[PDB]
Formats: sequence, structure tokens, C-alpha cells
Amino acid sequence: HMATGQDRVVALVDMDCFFVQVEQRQNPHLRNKPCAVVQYKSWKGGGIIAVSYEARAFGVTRSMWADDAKKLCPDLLLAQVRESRGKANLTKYREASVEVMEIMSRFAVIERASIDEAYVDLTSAVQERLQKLQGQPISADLLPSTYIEGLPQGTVQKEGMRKQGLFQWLDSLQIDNLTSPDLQLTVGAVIVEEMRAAIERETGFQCSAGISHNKVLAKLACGLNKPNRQTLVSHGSVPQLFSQMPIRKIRSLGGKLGASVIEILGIEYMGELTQFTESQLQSHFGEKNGSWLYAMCRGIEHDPVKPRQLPKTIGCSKNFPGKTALATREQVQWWLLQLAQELEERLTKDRNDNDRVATQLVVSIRVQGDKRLSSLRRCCALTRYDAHKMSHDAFTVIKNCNTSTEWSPPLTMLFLCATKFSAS
DNA sequence: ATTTATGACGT
DNA sequence: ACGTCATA
Repeated sequence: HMATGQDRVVALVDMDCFFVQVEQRQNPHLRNKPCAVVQYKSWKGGGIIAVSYEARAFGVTRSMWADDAKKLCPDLLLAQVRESRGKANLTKYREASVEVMEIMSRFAVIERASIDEAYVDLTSAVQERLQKLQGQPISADLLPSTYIEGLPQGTVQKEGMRKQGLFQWLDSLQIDNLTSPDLQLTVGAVIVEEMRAAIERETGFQCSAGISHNKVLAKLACGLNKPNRQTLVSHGSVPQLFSQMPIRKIRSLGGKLGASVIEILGIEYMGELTQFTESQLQSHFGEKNGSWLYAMCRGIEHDPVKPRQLPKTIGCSKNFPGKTALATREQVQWWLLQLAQELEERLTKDRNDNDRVATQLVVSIRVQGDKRLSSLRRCCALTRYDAHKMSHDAFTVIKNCNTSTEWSPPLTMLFLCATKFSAS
């Protein structure tokens, strides 16, 4: 009577260093070279936000200043994010992301998780594929970039090991040693190979993927073998996988709650959670978190793949660090106008493309000396896709935040978000 | 001065 | 409504 969280087949697809691949498709000179994408070149060469795998090998990471990355990797090539109205403009990447998600939707139900990753619900697609091929062995040739986590168990080249693990898996499927859920995952992986082939053929982009029974395991699986590969994590693989898996690697446990789990229970690995009762976990972390942890450490999670190919919000913001912090009224107004103009453009395009209208405008700011990402959030009605009205409306709602033709304390961040979409 | 985005939850 | 958390 003990449920095993084996009801669904779920994938998570992550475009490998996505902004970089976009620039590399556009500029063949960047292909197969150590390359990074930077925004804002003046200050320390700019901030790196995406890094090719060739560059990662030199120790280049995101959130590194380009000048610093050049010390680690002198031959590093850089592509700059487009800058419009004095701020980074991510339109090219948003549009490329749409290219990929449109291809994914042909194969299965997708949840847009971010600009560069999507969850995929393959349960239905797997059931249908299982009827078309019935009692036919699944050839290793259908899974040319698939790793089976945990295998092989029992040749000094990675590709050799991959194939040996796959053979062991498939030989035990064909034997009848594995379970029907295992067959379901395997077929799911075949479909993902097919989806990933179609993405590469049609866009030129490569991606890694994880296939498992829920989103957390799929996300975890995806990161196990990168770039351009996919990993199947079976329910059976979970005890060994979790036995040495730091708690912070599991999605949603990378922050404060994860650190609390570690500190309060005196443990380090995900698997160690199984020794606590559900009541115990709830007593420390709350009813929801405790229940979630109890199921998750056993490889079980029920968060559905939401059928949502489009972002629920459309926002833009700009930080104004250090000396650049906004300190006059005219300056604060000029930047609201810049933000509002980008937002109007993206909103109008959204309306035309997606048949919806935003109804709420959220204004957020951060004041100098406040550690919290947001110092304050206020909303007002968004009635007109008009940059001047939007910027003026936003000024109105945050104007009282100023102590006193001058602005103090200085603003270190402005954020306009369009939310609350309705069909149009 | 590691951005500029996102989605979710608690109250 | 508003603040906080988590992710890349």
C-alpha cells in the first residue's frame, strides 16, 4: 500500500549555457571556443552571465567580472548583451527561448521554468509510444546520448561507461528484471532524445536533460551529465544517489530552509532524512515542508508540470550600485521612463503575440544601505500600454518614500513588473 | 557593484 | 496587499 511516486514521467530540459549558444549561432567566430556573455563593459569589463563549457574549464563562472575572467582565460571571447535606453536588453534571448519552447510543445506538455529551462510532462506521450511499439526491444541506438544513473555496476573512456550502463539497463528491461515504471522512463528518454534532436536540427541549440518520475528528480538528473547529454534517474536509483547527495543540491533546499534542515537535524545528505518520522519533520519545518521532505527523501514529489509556455510576468529593472545610486528627482523620473518604455514595447508585442493584457503594474525599489533585494513594493492599475503614464504612475506610488527636487536616501534599484494577465 | 530577470509562499 | 524565499 506504500506509494512509490512512480505515476508520471517528467523531464527537465536545460539549454546548455544558453545566452552563449545564441551568440555563437549568430557569430560563427565564437563557436567551439572559450566564450562568455557579458553585460555592461565599462565597470571591470562587465559582468559575465553565461559561460561556454570550454571557458568553464578555465574556471570562468557567471557573476564574475570580465576583467577577472580574462585573468583565468586570456583567450576568452566575449559577446555583449544588447543595451537599449541605458540598460541591458534581453530580447534576443527571449526570442531564441521562444524558438525552442515551440519545438518542445510538439512533443509533450511544457512548463516554462526560466528563459533556459522547461519541465516536460511525458506521461501521455510515453503511453502512446508504448502502444505503437509493443513487445519490440528498445535498441541502445534509440538512446545515443542517454546515461542511466547508477550504472554500470559490477572502460577508462566515458563513452564506454555510458554504453555499458545503458546495456545493463536495457538487458534487464528485455529480461523482465526491471519494473513497468522503468520501461516508462526508458520510453520517456527515447522521446527526449527525439525532442533534443529536433531542437538542435531546427535551431542549432544543444541541451541537457534529466528524465525521472517528478520535477525534483528530473532537475537533479539533468545536472548529472552535461553538456549535450541526458540522464535517466529511476526510482530504484534513489537510495544510492541520495546517500551521498548534499541536501543543498535538491531543488528548493539550496537556501535557508536547506541550511536549517542541516543545522537542526545534524545531517548532510538527502538520504539521511529517511530516518525521521513525518511528524518529526513537520515539527521542525512546518506542516508543508515536513510532509514534502518526508516524501522527497524517498524520491517522491507531486508538484505538477504546469501547462504554461509563457511567462506569468513581464518586468524590467536596473540596479544603480555605489556612486550610481539615484539621488535626484529628475533622475529617478528619467529611469522610470526608460524602464516604462522597454516595458511598453514588450507588453505591446506580448498582446499581439499571445492574446492577453496585463492589468497590474508593480513598482519595486531598493534604497541605499538595505540588504534585502526589495526595500518596498507598491502596485497600481495598469490601464494603458503607455510609457509616460506608466512611468508617472510608478513615480506617484513611490514618491512618498523620499525623505526630501532632491532624492534621499538614494535609490539602488528600480523595478517595473507587469502582472495579472487577462485574455484579450 | 557579482544583473536581470523569474515563480512561489506566508501572513 | 506586501514581504520573503529560491533559482540562473
